Amino acid sequence: HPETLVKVKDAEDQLGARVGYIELDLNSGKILESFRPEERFPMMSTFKVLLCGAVLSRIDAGQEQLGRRIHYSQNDLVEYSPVTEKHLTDGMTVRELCSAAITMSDNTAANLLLTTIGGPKELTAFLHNMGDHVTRLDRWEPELNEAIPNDERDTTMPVAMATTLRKLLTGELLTLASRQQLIDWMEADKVAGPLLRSALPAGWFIADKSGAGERGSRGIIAALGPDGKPSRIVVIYTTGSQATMDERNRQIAEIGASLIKHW
Repeated sequence: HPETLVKVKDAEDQLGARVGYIELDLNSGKILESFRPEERFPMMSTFKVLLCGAVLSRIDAGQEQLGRRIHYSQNDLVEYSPVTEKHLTDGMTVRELCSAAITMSDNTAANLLLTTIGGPKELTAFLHNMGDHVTRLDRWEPELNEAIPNDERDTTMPVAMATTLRKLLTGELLTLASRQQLIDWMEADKVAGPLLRSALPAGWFIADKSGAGERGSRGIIAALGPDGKPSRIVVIYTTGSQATMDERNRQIAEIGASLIKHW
């Protein structure tokens, strides 16, 4: 609805930064609303959904196991590892690592899983293979959040990320069982409460993943809808603001409120 674009523009005004936005119909794949849909933005922790999609694809092909246990040490821990730092002694399974990465945005979990699939270039290759020739992962955590102006490393485009997510959650790429496991992790978010979830009415569905990084970078990807089922994909990215985290959170939530009002 164009009134939502009014709010996105206002958000750019308020944050003094570019905001990229897309609304995509889950069923048909039709673009409903867009703003800077083909500009590149840092993905930040939203890549973690793609990462676990690649892992689940390996599990579907028999080349990985959800129950496989991964061992690591204190040498592997990077900033913001609230779950992995607790399990140094006995390690964690792949399943537990994807849960930690998506529901808590644990950075070391993401690194460990990236190791298991062959690094950022294999994730990039997985994406290319499913028709996303835009999204690219180049670095590991936490360097991939650097958000250098004009840097293409570790970026996506709102339209690219939206169509890739639709493919993951609805296409033939993953088994139905894996698809649902992915949705389940994203539904169980524990860190994205002040963003879209704060505008979401009672009984609606949401499966999401947020991110933050340097240079005022902030973002969220989500599948959401009334009556307990997802019917649209929304992606919002911003970078370059000097604004506080609370101010950034508020602008994204207000975009969410407008999208919901004019649904």
